[PDB]
Amino acid sequence: PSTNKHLKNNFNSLHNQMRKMPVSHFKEALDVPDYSGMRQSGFFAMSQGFQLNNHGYDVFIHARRESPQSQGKFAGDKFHISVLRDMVPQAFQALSGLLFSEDSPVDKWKVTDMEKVVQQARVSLGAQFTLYIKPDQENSQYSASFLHKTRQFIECLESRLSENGVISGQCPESDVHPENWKYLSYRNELRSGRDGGEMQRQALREEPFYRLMTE
Repeated sequence: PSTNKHLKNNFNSLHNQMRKMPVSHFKEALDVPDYSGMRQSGFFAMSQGFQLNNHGYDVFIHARRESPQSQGKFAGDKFHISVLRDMVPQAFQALSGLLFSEDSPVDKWKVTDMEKVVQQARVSLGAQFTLYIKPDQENSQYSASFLHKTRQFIECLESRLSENGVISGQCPESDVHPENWKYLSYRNELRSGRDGGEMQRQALREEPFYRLMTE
């Protein structure tokens, strides 16, 4: 009895429902900070419903909707966004409207503060954004409409980045992604074994959430 068990037993149903739904529209927000502003969130800041902070003891600027739209418990699903290091600020600004959108299915996310990490380290080369996904229903099961909304959202991020000519960064070796995702990648540590490497990625690819997001 769990989020994943539900996805497995309703695998085809969810996919069939999703593929029949109309394109989702996300009203992008304009009153959002630019990357420098984001880095200046300090102890506390707020932009269109999202609480922000960049504590000195961390290297990420966290964003969390005060009013969470998903009522389920986090089941490990998350996405990373990888862009060329020198383009993090450009990528942030390009995605800011969607990331702060009243329509975004993502209640919580964070972006790396490039000034706090070593240029040579992998944290600077990719996965500069992290989007946390959690089941929308109180019983912690994903609804077809939410899955569709989440996939449409992620694909919207992909198109915005490509349209802005943003160059892809280096995807983490721990994540997986299909050929058509140039910036997005998926990961779920809740079930990523202890083997890592190829074995870990193959396990992720069989995850029903990932397959519903890509097939």
